Order: sequence, then C-alpha cells, then structure tokens
Amino acid sequence: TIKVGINGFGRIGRIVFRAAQKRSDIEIVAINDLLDADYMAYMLKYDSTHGRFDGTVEVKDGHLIVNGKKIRVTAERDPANLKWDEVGVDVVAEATGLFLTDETARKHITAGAKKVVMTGPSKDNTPMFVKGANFDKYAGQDIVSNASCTTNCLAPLAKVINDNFGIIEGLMTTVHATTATQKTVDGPSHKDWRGGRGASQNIIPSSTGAAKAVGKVLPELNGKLTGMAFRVPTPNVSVVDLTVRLEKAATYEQIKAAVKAAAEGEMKGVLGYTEDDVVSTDFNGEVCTSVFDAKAGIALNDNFVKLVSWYDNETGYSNKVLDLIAHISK
Amino acid sequence: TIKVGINGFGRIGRIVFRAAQKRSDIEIVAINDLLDADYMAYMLKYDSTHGRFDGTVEVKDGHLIVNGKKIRVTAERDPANLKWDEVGVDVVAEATGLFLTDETARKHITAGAKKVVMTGPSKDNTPMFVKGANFDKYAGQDIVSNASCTTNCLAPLAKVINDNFGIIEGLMTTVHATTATQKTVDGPSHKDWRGGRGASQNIIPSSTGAAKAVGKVLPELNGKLTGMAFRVPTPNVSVVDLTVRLEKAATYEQIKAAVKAAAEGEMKGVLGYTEDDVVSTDFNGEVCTSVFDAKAGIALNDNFVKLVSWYDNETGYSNKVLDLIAHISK
Amino acid sequence: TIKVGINGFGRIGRIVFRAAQKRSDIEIVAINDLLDADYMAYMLKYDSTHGRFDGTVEVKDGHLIVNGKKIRVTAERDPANLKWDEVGVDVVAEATGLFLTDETARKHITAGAKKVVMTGPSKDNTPMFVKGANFDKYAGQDIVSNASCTTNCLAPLAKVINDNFGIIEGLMTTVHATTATQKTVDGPSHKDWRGGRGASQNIIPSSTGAAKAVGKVLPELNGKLTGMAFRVPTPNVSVVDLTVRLEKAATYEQIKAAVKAAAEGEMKGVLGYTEDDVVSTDFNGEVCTSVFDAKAGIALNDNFVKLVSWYDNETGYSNKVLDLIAHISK
Amino acid sequence: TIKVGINGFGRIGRIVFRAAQKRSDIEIVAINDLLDADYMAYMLKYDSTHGRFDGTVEVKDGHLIVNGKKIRVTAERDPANLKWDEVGVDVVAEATGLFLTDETARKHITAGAKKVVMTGPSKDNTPMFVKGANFDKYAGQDIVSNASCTTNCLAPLAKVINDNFGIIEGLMTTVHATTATQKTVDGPSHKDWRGGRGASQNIIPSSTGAAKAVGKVLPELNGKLTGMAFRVPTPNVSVVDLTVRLEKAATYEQIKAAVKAAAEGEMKGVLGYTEDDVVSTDFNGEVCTSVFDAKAGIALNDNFVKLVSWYDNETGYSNKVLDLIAHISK
Ligand SMILES: OC[C@H]1O[C@H](O[C@H]2O[C@H](CO)[C@@H](O)[C@H](O)[C@H]2O)[C@H](O)[C@@H](O)[C@@H]1O
Ligand SMILES: OC[C@H]1O[C@H](O[C@H]2O[C@H](CO)[C@@H](O)[C@H](O)[C@H]2O)[C@H](O)[C@@H](O)[C@@H]1O
Ligand SMILES: OC[C@H]1O[C@H](O[C@H]2O[C@H](CO)[C@@H](O)[C@H](O)[C@H]2O)[C@H](O)[C@@H](O)[C@@H]1O
Ligand SMILES: OC[C@H]1O[C@H](O[C@H]2O[C@H](CO)[C@@H](O)[C@H](O)[C@H]2O)[C@H](O)[C@@H](O)[C@@H]1O
Ligand SMILES: O=P(O)(O)OC[C@H](O)CO
Ligand SMILES: O=P(O)(O)OC[C@H](O)CO
Ligand SMILES: O=P(O)(O)OC[C@H](O)CO
Ligand SMILES: O=P(O)(O)OC[C@H](O)CO
Ligand code: NA
Ligand code: NA
Repeated sequence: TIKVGINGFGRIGRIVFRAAQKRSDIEIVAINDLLDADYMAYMLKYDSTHGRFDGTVEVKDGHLIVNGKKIRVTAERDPANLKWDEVGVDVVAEATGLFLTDETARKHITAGAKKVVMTGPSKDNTPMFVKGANFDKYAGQDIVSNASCTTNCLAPLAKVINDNFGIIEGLMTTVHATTATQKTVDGPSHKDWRGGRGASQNIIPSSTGAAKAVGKVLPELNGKLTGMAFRVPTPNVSVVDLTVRLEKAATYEQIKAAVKAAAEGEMKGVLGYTEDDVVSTDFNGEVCTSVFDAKAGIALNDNFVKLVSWYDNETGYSNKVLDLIAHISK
Repeated sequence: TIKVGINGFGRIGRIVFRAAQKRSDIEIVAINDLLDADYMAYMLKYDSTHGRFDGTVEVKDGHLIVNGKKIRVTAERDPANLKWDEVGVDVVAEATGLFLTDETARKHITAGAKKVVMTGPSKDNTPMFVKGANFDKYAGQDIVSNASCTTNCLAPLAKVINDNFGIIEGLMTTVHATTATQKTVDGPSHKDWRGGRGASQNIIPSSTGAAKAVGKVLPELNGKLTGMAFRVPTPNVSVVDLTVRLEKAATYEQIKAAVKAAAEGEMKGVLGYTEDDVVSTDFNGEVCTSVFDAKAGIALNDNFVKLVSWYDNETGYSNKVLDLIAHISK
Repeated sequence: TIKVGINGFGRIGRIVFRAAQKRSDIEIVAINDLLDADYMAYMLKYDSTHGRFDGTVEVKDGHLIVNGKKIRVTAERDPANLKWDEVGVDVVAEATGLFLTDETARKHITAGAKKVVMTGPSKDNTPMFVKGANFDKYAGQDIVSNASCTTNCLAPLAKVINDNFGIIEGLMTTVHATTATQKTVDGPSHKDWRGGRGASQNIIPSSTGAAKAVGKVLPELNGKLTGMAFRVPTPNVSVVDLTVRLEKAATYEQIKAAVKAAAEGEMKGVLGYTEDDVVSTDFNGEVCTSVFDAKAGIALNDNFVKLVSWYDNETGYSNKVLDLIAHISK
Repeated sequence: TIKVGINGFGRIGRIVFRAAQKRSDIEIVAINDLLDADYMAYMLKYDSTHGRFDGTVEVKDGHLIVNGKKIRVTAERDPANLKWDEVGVDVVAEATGLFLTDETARKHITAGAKKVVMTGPSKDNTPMFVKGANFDKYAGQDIVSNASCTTNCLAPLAKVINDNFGIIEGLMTTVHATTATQKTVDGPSHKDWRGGRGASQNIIPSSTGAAKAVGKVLPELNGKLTGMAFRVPTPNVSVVDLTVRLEKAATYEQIKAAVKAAAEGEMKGVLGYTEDDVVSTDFNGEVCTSVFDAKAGIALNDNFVKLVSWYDNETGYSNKVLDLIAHISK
C-alpha cells in the first residue's frame, strides 16, 4: 500500500480522506492542518453534503484514530518541518491551495516524502495530469498537479470528441456549485468582486481553471478551447456545457455511440454515459469525473453541437487525486 | 389612455399590473381569475421577489380599489362571457397560458375587446412580436403574442450580432431562475420528468421556448440557432449564454462597441450594456429585456465568441407586454 | 413475511418502499398510483434528498421488478377495485392523503386487504398510534393512523418529560423543512395564503399537525400542549423546539440524564440522544423519530426549559409506518 | 446636522450608509476600511438583498463622491490615526466588530470624534441602548452600544408585554437569516463548530446576543428571559418566537390590543403591528425593529402564550443605530 500524508483538511483534503478509506491501495497515515484533532474529528464525522462518516472516529492524545488506525495529526505552518519520513509517507496530497509551485511543494520532499500531488492547478510549470487525458505522459516527476475538477470533466470528453471527429474550435461553460471561496452574503472579495456576492442569492459569472489547463493536458487542443463559469446556489455537483465545431460530420447518434464506447472501454471509471432524465443531485457521490448526459445535449447540425457532462466537483476530483497518487507510485 | 383587461393573475399578470401603474398611456381596468378579490389584493400587495406594492389596495364590494381607482374583478372560466365592453377594455393581456391560439384568444374579441396580446408564445401561427427584433413588422393584427422572456433576451442580442457580423450558426444556453412550473421537492411531472425534481436542490436541464421562437421573429436566423436551459435555485433573473460563429471577423472590443451603440441608440430601453461586475440580483427589477455583460463573455477568436446577456424574466417581459399593447394601439 | 400494498407513490410512499427493502419481516408486493410503471421506476431510482436507490429497478410488462422481485403496478382511482387479495396483501400503506377516514380507508378491506395503516393523521376518530407514545394501547383495530412526522417527534419527547417531571403546560414550534404542498415562487394557495409564498425565499408561519394530534396519543397531555410551525428553505429534516413548565424541579443535567436513559433503554430506536454539534443535515436519513439535542436546549430555571429534538420528516416517519404495520400484525 | 464617520464597511456599515442617505438629521462624511475606494463604490452601488443604490456613486482621487457629496475614504488599521476632527465628525458608527470595549472604541475620541456608537453588543460594561426599551436612560455617556438586531426585536415587545401583563418567565427562539459569519459549504469555524456548517444546506442551532443583552436594557426582566437561535437558509429578515408566562390573565385579543396601542402610540416607528398573512420577505427593508405578527402567535391559555415578531436584521438595526446617534447628540 501507498502511505499518504494529507496537507490541508478543507473540502478536498476531507473528501480525499473519505475516498481513501474505501481503497485498499492507499492508506492515509497523517494529516497536517491548523485545526485541533477534536475539531478535525468533527469535520470528518459530519458532512452536510456527503452524510455521516462510514466508520469510527476517536481522538486520543491529540491524534485521530479512524477505524482503529492511528492517524498522526500535526499543525505545522512550514511544510519543511513535517517529518513525513517519521510516518513513512510515500506521497503527500498537497491540499492547502498555498503550495502550488515547485519551490513550495518541494518542502514536503525535504521533509521526507518521496513525491507530491497538488490538489489544484499548478501556478508554475509543474506538470498537470488528468486521468483519461494524459496520465500516460507521466514521466517520473516527483511533483505533479491533478489540475482542477472542471478540467477533469472537460478534458476526457474533449479528448473522445476530438479523437473521433476533430474539434475545430470550442467554447465551454460550467454551471458550477457554490464553493468555499464564496460568501454567504455580499462580502469582501477584493480580487474577484463578483465572487463576493451572496452565493445563495445569485447566478455569478466567474473564471474557470479549465480555460488555462485543458490545452496543457491535451496539447493538440491548445488554443482551440476556452470558456467560463456561472456559480449557482447548489452545494455540490457541477455541469459542463461544451459547444464545439467538428471537422468530421457526425450525427448525434454517432456522437453518443463514441462517448458510450469510451465510457465502457478505455475510459471506464473516468467517463460515464447516461440516457436517463438526470439532475445534478443524481451525481452527488459520483466517482466518474465526466458523466455524459445524452438526452441533455443538442445538435444544430452534423458539425456544430452542444454536449453536456456532469461532475461531482468534490468526489470525482478527490478520487482522481488518489488515482494520480497510485499512478505516479507504479 | 389604452384600457387593458388582464386575464390571469399569475406572475406575469401581477407584474404587468405593477408595471402598468408607472405608465400614463395604459390603465388596467379589469382583472379576471379564479381568485376572490381579497386574495387578489393580498397577492398584489405582497411579493417575495419584488417587495411591497407601491400604492394602496382596498377591496370594496367584491372589486379592487387600487390607488383609488376601481378595478372590475370577475371569475369567468369562459372568456366569451367576460363582457369586456362593459368596462371599455381596448386590449386584453391574455396571461392564463390557456388561450394561445387564434380561436381561443379571439373569444375576448367576441366578448368586446378590440385586441389581444398573448403573454406567451402562440401555439398556432398567431404572429409573435419582440421589441428590438420585429416590432416594426407589426401590420394591424388584432391578436398577437409577445413570445417568451428568453426570446426577448436572445432575439435583440442575436439581431445586433447578426446585422453587424453575420451569425453563421449559434447555440445558446439560458441559466434560468426557478419558475412556478417547478416543484419544491421531487414530485410528479409526467410530461417533463427532470422538471419534477426538487427545484431548490438541483441544476435541472430543460428545454427553452426561445429555441423555437427566435427564427420566427428573425426569419433570417431560422435554422441557424437553437439551444437549451438549465434551471437553477434562484427565484428570478436569468442569463443567456450565446455561442456564435461569425461570418465577418470581429474582435471582442468591436463586438462590445456594436452592442453598446445599439443599447445607447436604436435599441435603448430594450438592449442594455454594462461593463460592471454584475450578478443576477443586480437585474432584479430590470426593465431592459437583454442586458449585455461585457466582462462575462469571452472570444476564442475573431469568428467564434461567447456572449452573455441578463434578463429579469418577470419584469422585462412584463414591461414589453405593455410596450406591445401600446405599439398595436398606435 | 407481511405482504404490503402501497397506495400512493409520493414522498412517503417512496421512502416507505425504500425502508421496507432493509426489513426482512415486511415485503412490498404492489403499488397503486396514477403513474406509469416506467415513471414509478424513475422516481424510485433517483431521489434528490436520499440519493440513488440501493438495488436494481426494471420495468417488465407494465410492472416493476425491484431487486429481482415483481411488484404489481396498478392505476386505480377507486380503492374498492384494487384487488389486493390477488397479490396476497396483508396490510395497505394508505399514502395518498385522500382516504383518512374509516369509510374511505375501509374500501381497501373490501378490496381484500386485512388491515390499513394511514400515513397521515386521521380525519375522523380512526385511532392514531405513535411509537414511543402509545403503541402499547393498540388493541386489534384493522384501520389505524401513524399520525404525522411532527407528532412522531414531539410525542416521544413529551412523554419522557411528562412521565419524569410533569408537564404543566407547554408550547412548541417546529422549524420545518419545505414540503410538496409549498410553491417554488409566489403562487395560488387559497386555503393557506402564507403557504403559497415562494418556499426558497421565505420563513413561512404555518400550522402543525402535532398541535391537534399529541393530546390524542397522550391523553394525559390533552389541552396542555399546542404549537405552530415555521417552514424554511431546506429540503428535508425538521426540528421541534419545545418550551415547557415543569411540575417537579429538574436541572438541565437531570433532564439530559432522563432523556438519555429513555433513548438507551425503553425507547431505543425511537428517541435518540446526542451531545454533538449537530445541524439538520446530520439527520438526513435518521431513523429515530425524535433525536434530543442536548447542547441546543436551554433552561431558564429548574421549572421552565426549552428542549430541542430533530427528526427526518421523511425517513423517521416512513420507518415508523413500517413499525406500525409490524406491530398490528403481531 | 450630525456629521458621522463610519468605521467598517461590512453589511452594517453599508446599510447604515444607505439609511443615512434618506435622513436629513445625519450626514455621513467619512468611511474607514481596508478596501479601495473603487471597491467600496461597487459594494455600495450593488446589493443582492436591497437592490441598487438610489443615487450616484463616483470615485475621485481615492475618495467617494455620493450624490455629489465628497466622502473621505481612509484605510487606517489603528483608529487613533483617523483624524476624525479633520472632517468635523461628531459621532463614529463603530461597525468593525473589533472595538467593542471602552479602551478600543475610545481611540475614536482620541482621534477627534466626540462620541462613539458601537454597532454591536459591548464586550465590557459599555452601556447598551435599545429604542423603545431604554433610550430615556441615556445619561450623556460618550461611548454607547446599540445592542444587536435580535435584542432590538425582543426588547420592545417584551417591554409592552411585561408592562401590561407581567412576564413571570419567558424563553425565546429567533429563526434567523444567514449572516456573514457563516460558511457557504462546511468550513472552519473553530470557536462555533455548528456555525461552520454549510449555511444554505442547514438549520443551524446557535447562540443569540439577545440572551445576554435583554436584561441589561430592561433590568426588570433580568433573569426572567433567555433563549437561542436557529440560523436558516434565507439571506435577510429574522423572526422572534417568544414563549411567556403572564402574571395577569390576558386574552389573545387583549394582547393584540396592547401591542397595537404601543405600535400606534409611544413606540411608533419601533414596534409595528400586522394582522396580514405575512412571510419573511414582506419585511425586507422594514425600518421597525419589531413587527408583531398577530395571526402567527398562539395562546395555550390566558397566562401562557407564544408571540411572533419580525425584524429586518440589517435595515431595522441600522436605522436604530442612526436613531441612537441622533439621541446621544441631543
Ligand atoms: O482587484 C481589483 C479589480 O477587481 C475587479 O476585478 C477582479 O474581479 C473580477 C470578478 O469581479 C475578475 O474577473 C477579475 O479577474 C479580478 O481582477 C474589478 O473588475 C477590477 O476593475 C478591479 O481592478
Ligand atoms: O411522458 C413520458 C416521457 O417522460 C420523459 O420525457 C419527458 O420529460 C423529459 C424531461 O425529463 C423531456 O425532455 C421530454 O421531452 C418529455 O417527453 C421520459 O424521458 C420519456 O422516456 C417518457 O416517455
Ligand atoms: O381561504 C380564505 C382565507 O385565507 C386566509 O386564511 C387561510 O390562510 C391562512 C394562512 O395564510 C391560515 O392560517 C388560515 O387558517 C386559512 O383559513 C386569510 O387569512 C383569510 O382572511 C381568508 O378568509
Ligand atoms: O472551541 C472548541 C469548542 O468548539 C465547540 O464549541 C464551540 O462551538 C459551539 C457551537 O458548535 C458553541 O455553542 C460553543 O459556545 C463554542 O465554544 C465544541 O462544542 C466544544 O466541545 C469545543 O471545546
Ligand atoms: O488517457 P490517459 O493517458 O489518462 O490514460 C488512461 C489509461 O488508458 C487508463 O488505464
Ligand atoms: O427592432 P424592432 O423592429 O423591434 O424596432 C424597434 C424600434 O426601432 C425601437 O425600439
Ligand atoms: O410507548 P409505547 O406505548 O409506544 O411503547 C414502546 C415500547 O415500549 C417499545 O418501543
Ligand atoms: O422606551 P425608550 O426609553 O427607548 O423611549 C422611547 C421614546 O418614548 C420615544 O421618543
Ligand atoms: Na409537466
Ligand atoms: Na392550500
């Protein structure tokens, strides 16, 4: 098993922790955050979106005991002091949002970890990987990024469509759940003014991490795709609305068949496929990072189509963080 | 003064009523619905979205007294019995959703009205008129339709873009407020299964009335545009997300300049233009039916762009119902 | 195995169905509602509040196949035509809200069922039974009512407090999730004007079924308790806020000890007890019909206290419908 | 006119600013916060809850120009450096939540202001005042507190009830809108764990400032009243649910008459009175700090009653901050 330390116990850190409980290949052995262990235990035990933790959580001597296993709890501000080697950590899930460059994330390796996976898009040239788009390009790097949830939805779908029909150009929108960066009522957000406005009251235009990341994980599409977001008052699950022009003419049935074939074969567990009358809550807990909604999309003609794909922006991305941890450990 | 009877006191009927109070050329003299006058008064006085009625509302002898003026109240199921001539009604705002064909709406003329404006898309070939798209094609018809709110947002924007740059093809999404056809918790909706799912919990894919209507008010765009909707948990205000391929190359600044010129000139009061960091609640009460959001849109290249335009689906549409009543009465 | 037919596939009918899957003593063999089998299957499979159905759902020959078992589907408006004997139904879960009197519900017995459990308060003197209040008073009746969800929260708590300390008088509020009787935006509700106002926008004062029912299942408290509700914009889970004057002085720790003892002893699985920092979503899926929140309540003095108890108004009530079916079948 | 400086441009500071625009007796001449003037202008111009600012807002040379009047903008962390005398400030509205003791708030007087009104409950013995409860006790103090919104709702009602009928003991609940201290999704709130849980998803038990403040502004009720709160997913407007035992027997009609008499006389503009079928949005913008809801309350008997009173927790409190400023300046 791969021993993992989580740095940062926010939404991603906690859902990564829960996802790792259900996997035999990865074992969380340590968590670092500026939260007391008893408060960590509370945040783990109770979740408004995903329900009660499936297992036992004890606090003993400042550490967590989860399903009888001891999890080392620390509260280090400087990752260089984390002594990851003292708990045999192989890979660090870097989930604070604060260490998205090589120089900052490398402190985990100085502290004894072997590799680091950033749970967000890198801010320098640290390479990004998206399962179903470019895991096979990984080349042994000791620090990597799993991109972002929206990129994990867009890229697998864009790859199937491009590989089969040729994307000339495309624009996308994600209609995106409210997240922790937003405000409950109009409040200060000096670097993103719209993003300070009351989240439960508003449709809020925003920028998406996918516009900059998708051409990095699929270089053949660089400069051919961009987009934006609308944040809306739901607590989880988002949807990509991808408008593409195709080089090869394809009927909507042919598009469905290509997506379905990828979902049942090469991209199984990454790309999903449904023909049901689904809505966003039907993907709360979804592990696939891109679930194609066949009935929701619409074609104007054989070369211009709007495609719809769902993603649980918490669960899918967290599971693929673990997939990236496993992949770089092979 | 144009005397107007309102048939149906749902959301559109009540917001048309409020908007008519601010116009000197139109006076509401009668309302018909299966509601007691005291309940009509309550629904007019208090509005969760638009606040308290600006004026006085009294019930006297089974009728409404609004700002001191008597409004005749009736509860006729058959419009042929409405006796519109007894209150001097010129134009009926047909707002029940039940009489969207010539044969049904013409019962109002048999009942003494001179003209009818349907407050929804016609179900037969009753002509639709949308301000900023084709009011100038009106040619004396006594029964007309104002299309739908989404069509009133999309059509003025599509016209400016097509007239200046040529829309080869386009696909649109409206991210749309919850409406009265939706359900508070998962409930029966046998003709629209997704639409029965709990509105406050979900992003809900849906169809839009604008996909059929836009090519009818702008025949030059027939077959060139279609789209879909996502219903989201907000109570009012929606946004059109229009992705178009252009015949003539246009930079995003050139597109902005053209839209602003239309908003400040010919289409003033219909098309609006902003460069501010707006969110949906900033248009609660907006009278313009299409407010272009310059900063929210994004161009992939000089011939492929995503344009964003806001609309208060209650207020803008209701004001343009009144504009159409005035226009056909000239 | 008790064979059960469900009449009405609304929220209670569908959550009773799901809960029955986890019990070996009760098997659903038939469902009646004015829904096609494929639409019933969709409503069972996908739930915005409770997630995807845990099992397989297929439609075969107009009937449902659930976890491999055939469920007879019918669409009879008149319960006398339900032919319950043809599927060996023992007890009917009468969940339509339309047959809450002896004369109407007894049509199920004419149609071949042996007993009926109404899933709402009876409108005549059909006896109500609430687990943790008066199941032990059941004495062979073939038609009974399980009262309402709020009554199932209030009555077990009121009984423990009254039995130990003596309720002289009490007043309660339930802060209550939105339900299907409410409206998504301000709409017609001529028999309950406040209840027509947009559910997601408002705190809405309302009446509660528990104000009439509690004195019926606990006659010793008749005339000693009443209350009201506020409906709020959550999709499920509600909370009782009970303010009582006590005959016998009791400190808050003594009250806690008494409630905990009942939750751990006689009323285990009915009354729950927590000292954790819980919020409403922590009870989405809760089977206990009354979970006492020790830290939320507050005592003014040893004879005047405010007690707080949570309930999943869908899940707890539905499970106790099944408990009542089992109890009357003993 | 009284010249006022606002310290802190959060919800209270901004709604105080808007309220002062409509008053001739008070003129805002300066605002201090760590926000650029252009961002202050944006937060003032657009409000999700209260709509667009009624007036003009310009930014010039780092200062605000509002309806043509210059407002001095500063960004001082230490209030001792604010030079309030340079803009002739009489009274400071201390709205940061950070300076709720004599020693901290007195820095404004060192900086040249004459008096300070804290827009929250004091943390030391700085005296609190609530209009309709104890403004007439003000005795010239140069630093005062306006208590909190819930205390401004509870105290005027409790005073009428106690003065007329004698409160033996009472317990209250406020069902309270979401506020800026809450989180959009489950997040860190280490001093109030429940308060970190996702605000739009949950009913959240909480503590209320009124439990400690009400006996301070009405000493005759000290030790006779306390309570708690439930935070719910609405963006503004809250409601007090007051359960009281009365010394003097009073029918519910007698209680209504006493409240109505106070609302129309001595407490006019503080206590309001309605018999309408109201819901929370009907008080968005309400200036009265306590609006009694006659039809919502319920009496068990002539000495034990539940009373309901609404408050716009932003608008009412902000207007009474201005009232306190005017009162201490007499
Ligand atoms: O930080 C000062 C700027 O704030 C706004 O711009 C930010 O917020 C936008 C969303 O409202 C983002 O799109 C943008 O990227 C941010 O920089 C404001 O629009 C700018 O004019 C201010 O300079
Ligand atoms: O009415 C029976 C059909 O219901 C569904 O289809 C309706 O609902 C869809 C949204 O969920 C609409 O897109 C569609 O146009 C409606 O007809 C179901 O998907 C069908 O299989 C049923 O035949
Ligand atoms: O049906 C006519 C009456 O409607 C209102 O009263 C109903 O709605 C109230 C909630 O808004 C309930 O409390 C009440 O029990 C219902 O009867 C209205 O308040 C009445 O004046 C009307 O007669
Ligand atoms: O700060 C550590 C404590 O956190 C919790 O208590 C806080 O949060 C409660 C709401 O969840 C408040 O009622 C309480 O006043 C706060 O102190 C936790 O319940 C405590 O056990 C922790 O010591
Ligand atoms: O598309 P990639 O490069 O992530 O590869 C995914 C593999 O095919 C799955 O084993
Ligand atoms: O575009 P039309 O035909 O609605 O004409 C609009 C007029 O020029 C003024 O609104
Ligand atoms: O209180 P009752 O009468 O529902 O009896 C309950 C039993 O003792 C076990 O739940
Ligand atoms: O009740 P008080 O002391 O706030 O006094 C309010 C005055 O009567 C109003 O002028
Ligand atoms: Na329908
Ligand atoms: Na009703």
